[PDB]
Amino acid sequence: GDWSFLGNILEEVNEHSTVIGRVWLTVLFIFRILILGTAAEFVWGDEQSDFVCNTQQPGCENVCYDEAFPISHIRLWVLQIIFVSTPSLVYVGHAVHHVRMEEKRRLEGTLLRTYVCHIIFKTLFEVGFIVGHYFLYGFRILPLYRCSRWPCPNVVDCFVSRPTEKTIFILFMLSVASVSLFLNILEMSHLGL
Amino acid sequence: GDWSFLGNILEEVNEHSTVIGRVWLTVLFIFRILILGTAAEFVWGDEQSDFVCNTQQPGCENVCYDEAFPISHIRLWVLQIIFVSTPSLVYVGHAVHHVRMEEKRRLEGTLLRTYVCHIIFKTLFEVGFIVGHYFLYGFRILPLYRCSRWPCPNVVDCFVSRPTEKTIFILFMLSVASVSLFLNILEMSHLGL
Amino acid sequence: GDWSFLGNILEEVNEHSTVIGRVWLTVLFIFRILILGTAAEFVWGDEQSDFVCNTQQPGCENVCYDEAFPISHIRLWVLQIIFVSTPSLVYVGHAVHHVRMEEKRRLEGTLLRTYVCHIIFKTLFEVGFIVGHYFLYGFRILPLYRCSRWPCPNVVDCFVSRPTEKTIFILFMLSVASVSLFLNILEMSHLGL
Amino acid sequence: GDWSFLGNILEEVNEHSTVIGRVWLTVLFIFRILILGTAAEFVWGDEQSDFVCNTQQPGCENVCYDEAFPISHIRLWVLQIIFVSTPSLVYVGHAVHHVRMEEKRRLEGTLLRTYVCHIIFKTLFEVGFIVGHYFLYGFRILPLYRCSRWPCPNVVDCFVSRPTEKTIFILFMLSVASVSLFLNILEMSHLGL
Amino acid sequence: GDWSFLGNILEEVNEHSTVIGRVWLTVLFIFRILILGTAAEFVWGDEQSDFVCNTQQPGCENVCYDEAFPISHIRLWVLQIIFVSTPSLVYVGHAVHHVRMEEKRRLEGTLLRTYVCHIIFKTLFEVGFIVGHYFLYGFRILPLYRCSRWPCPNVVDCFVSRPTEKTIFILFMLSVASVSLFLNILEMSHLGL
Amino acid sequence: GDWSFLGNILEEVNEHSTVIGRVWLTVLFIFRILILGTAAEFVWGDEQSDFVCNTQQPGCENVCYDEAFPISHIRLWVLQIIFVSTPSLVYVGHAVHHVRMEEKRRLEGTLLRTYVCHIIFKTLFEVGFIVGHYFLYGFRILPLYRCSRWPCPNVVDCFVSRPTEKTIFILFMLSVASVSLFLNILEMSHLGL
Repeated sequence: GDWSFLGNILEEVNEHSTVIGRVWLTVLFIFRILILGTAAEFVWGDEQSDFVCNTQQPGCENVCYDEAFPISHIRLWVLQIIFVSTPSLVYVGHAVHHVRMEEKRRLEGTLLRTYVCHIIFKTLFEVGFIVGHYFLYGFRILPLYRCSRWPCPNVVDCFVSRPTEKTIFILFMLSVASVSLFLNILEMSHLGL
Repeated sequence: GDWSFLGNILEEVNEHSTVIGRVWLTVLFIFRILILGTAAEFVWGDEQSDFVCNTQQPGCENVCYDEAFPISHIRLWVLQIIFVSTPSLVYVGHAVHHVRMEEKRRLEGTLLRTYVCHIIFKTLFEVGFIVGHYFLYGFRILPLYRCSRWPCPNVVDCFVSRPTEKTIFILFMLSVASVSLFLNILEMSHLGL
Repeated sequence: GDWSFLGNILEEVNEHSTVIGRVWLTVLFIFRILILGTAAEFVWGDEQSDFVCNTQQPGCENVCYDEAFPISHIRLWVLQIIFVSTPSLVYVGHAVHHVRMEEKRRLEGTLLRTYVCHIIFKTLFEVGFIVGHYFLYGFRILPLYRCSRWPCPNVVDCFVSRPTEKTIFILFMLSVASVSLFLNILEMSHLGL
Repeated sequence: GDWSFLGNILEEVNEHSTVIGRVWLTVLFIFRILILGTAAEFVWGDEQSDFVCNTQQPGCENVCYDEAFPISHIRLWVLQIIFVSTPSLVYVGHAVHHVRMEEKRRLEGTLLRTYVCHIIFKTLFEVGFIVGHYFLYGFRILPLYRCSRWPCPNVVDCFVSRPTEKTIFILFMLSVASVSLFLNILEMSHLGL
Repeated sequence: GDWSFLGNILEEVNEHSTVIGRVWLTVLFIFRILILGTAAEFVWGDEQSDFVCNTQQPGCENVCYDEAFPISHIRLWVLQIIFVSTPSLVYVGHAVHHVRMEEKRRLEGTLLRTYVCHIIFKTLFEVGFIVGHYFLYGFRILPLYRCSRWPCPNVVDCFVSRPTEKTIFILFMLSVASVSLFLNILEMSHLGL
Repeated sequence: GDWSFLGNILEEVNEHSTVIGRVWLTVLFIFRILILGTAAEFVWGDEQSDFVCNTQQPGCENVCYDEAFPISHIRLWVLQIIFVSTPSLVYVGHAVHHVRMEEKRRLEGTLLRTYVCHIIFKTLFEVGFIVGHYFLYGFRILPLYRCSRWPCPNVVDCFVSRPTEKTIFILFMLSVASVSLFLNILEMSHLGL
């Protein structure tokens, strides 16, 4: 997809942020969005097309693929990016609002609170998405999925496409998110000092 | 699709709008257009291709898919975006017209009325599209669709692609639209004060 | 497709036009080109691929699809856009020519005539395309097409893809074109006064 | 394909050209490149995929499609555009060369000759491509192609995809090219006066 | 593919080059890259998909297609473009280096040598790629390919997609490369004088 | 994929780097990213679709393709590019930080250390990816892959798509990486002097 607008706003943010914050935005762009667009999206391109179940029951493949993957990982990661970005948008909006107010007439006591809260919310969203991914899928995609969802007769064997590659990228994204967390915590500590 | 032109005009609007209004435009861009383009459009990509009916009647799949999905959700959402955007275009056009008039020779009594009416119309279109979606599809896509449309013999079983993921995104868009409504109402209240 | 160049010229026109004219160009961009690119083109994407005829005669599907859809609606609409845009290009060219002439050495008596004629021609092309669409396809796409074109033996039953959605968008475009006509007529009246 | 670079150069040309010449470049952009990119290329998208021959001889479809369409119309039109554009590039290069020469130290006697010759060559290339198209394909694509090319046993019947639509666009392009010719001739006459 | 970056650098080169050199870069852009992107890449799009062998041996089509086309022509041409472009990059880098050196503190004796060597290397790479193409594929793609590569039993008949069109474009590219050579030689002669 | 953002940052780096460093960035752009996007990605486009195994066991093709290619080469190369680029981002960030610090109030003793370490890390990542590729795949892709992974009965024969072309590009990328190493070493030596 096209991320140009979000990139515009976030680049604008870069100016109004801590050094750790600029590192965080660089990470967001390079190791999440770029990889999604150029590496991961191709990996999941044939997720359902090459999902194959050992049966001749009509509709069994559509229901078994939907059971194994209620939301695809790539879409989960899209949502994750958007939600961890939103607070930064809030903060830069507050900043530009104060700027226009001063013109009509940096991290002051008024902004500081908003900035800290935005770091806090980035952290909360990151942790939430990581936990949700863990419970939904674990962190490994196994090649065999056994499904007993109607209309499938008894339990059928279905086989996932590219399970090892998908696992590699799952773990890669997990690590990127953990790095984001570390950065957020160090930024809170730096402000504290 | 390419939304660049609409984005140009709406970015122009951002200047001539209330703080709540700028939040609303940010929402429009990030949580509706971006998601459509990068997440939802892939979800619905194989909507008809992976729609499968248990029959060997020719033409039964084309007529049963058309019965279940008279308009696809993604196209409904496109139309929604365009129609909720139009009033903002009207208002910014009025603004630039007054600007050129003054040059030849902010929210004044002349504009205020137009602005309030444009908020009102955004609200009406949002509510209308939400209601229309509810009656057309409810808010859950079930995996099994039973169809009795000619040429299908008797009632046939057809199976939808990615029903759970489509449901997730349906609800997501519903929530985004509700947030838009709340923003519009708070903007009317703010003007009232 | 890529409409960037036409958009450049037409944006240039926006300056040299009446307020109604700027509304007309806004409509052209938002409700015709954007929709084509992001909504309609996907609807017609599988027009022939999912066109299915009840026969085992080779070549019957290629000849029956060509009979039902001699020109696809999307291409008809492309041509329509281009032809209703051309006169505006003529007028802005005349304007820039007079500008360069004056530099070497707004709606004057010389331009006024050209402007009125360009409105007239926009109107004629719009009416012509609407009428042509009516005679070629009516304004509803029915699900069943019966074809007796060689090599098909006797009359065969063919089934169209996405007939209801295609009908929705057909009517939508009809309405957009009618709005364009109303705008053109009001612009002629405004000039008359 | 991406025509951006050629568009850059030709837009640069627009300044250094006659009024008829600017009309010609506008035509080139709007009625040839835009249509190719947004209308015609989709029409020919499934040219070979939906080419079907009544046989069960392996390789018969690959050899019969190659016999009927040695070069596809869309690629012929691409080449046409490039070759009718080249002379304009030559002329603008000569112009910028004289400009730099004068700086180191409009249609003069030196340029006039080059300009006239470039018009002449545009005309020659246009006529050549039109004639070549006529002999290669006539100007109508018939639905049935009968092929006797090895490995096909005896004469086989093959059926073309979208013959009527392809015919419509063939004639459209023919008309565009004829308009280009008329423009070139009027430009020569205008210079003559 | 996206050639934007290379285009940036080469456009930068245009300033620092002979008139013949600017012609050469214009050729590179218009008659090699543009054609690849808009004409040739579609021709080779279904190269393997529509490659068909008369056999029911599994794996025979994958091994026979790989034998006939060890590297596809389009990728060969990509590499060719990149390698004939590299020396121009070297030269413009040398130029900007001397510029920065002079600022800290045209074709001089220092640059002249580098320029001549870069022309020489362009020529060598062009000749090498032309010769390599000749030995790898001749200059005509025949419709029938006979393959005896394991697992195929005995010799099997395989049929190429679009052989005549591919031949047309092969010869076209050969001619473009020969024109490049002529330009390089004339540039060396011009410098010599 | 879209590499625009990374390209922005790296172009920014070009200014703050040694001449050898600018050569290295030019290589990165032209011989790694451009080739990936325009040549290699098409080569691997049908990697799994045209992967064929001699069996009628369901799921055997999905598990045998995943065994032969746990990560596809193209994605490996993407990751490689990103990781060899990261240190340059670190260094330019340090540079801009010192710039802003000086404004509030080239290769100095403070920067020199960071620069040398960033060269060192580029080298380490390059060597690591080269070694990892060697152990994962060797440097030749053979046409036949024999797989005994459940559910396949006994050992089955699977046939790779485009093995010779993939081998050519594998070796090409190996050579590009080796050139990068040589450049890094010469840059360390140059600094040492």
